[PDB]
Amino acid sequence: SDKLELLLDIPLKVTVELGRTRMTLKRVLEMIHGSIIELDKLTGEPVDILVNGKLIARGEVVVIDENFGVRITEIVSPKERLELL
Repeated sequence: SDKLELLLDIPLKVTVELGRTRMTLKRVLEMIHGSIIELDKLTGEPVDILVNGKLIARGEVVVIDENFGVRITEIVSPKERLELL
């Protein structure tokens, strides 16, 4: 297709994230330079790789020289990949 081109083809937005947490809005307002917030992911376990807010993989952090990288260690198959968009 001439329009499916446009798509199988757009920059998607991949986010790799450390942890999450909830937080009373009060608490969020009190935070200063230097507060230590504690996430809920354990040191040992792999980090989340979500595309368009929807989680599709998990991996370990690497460093490609200058930048953080990620080596994928578990992925969902190319179906729910699509199904999660």
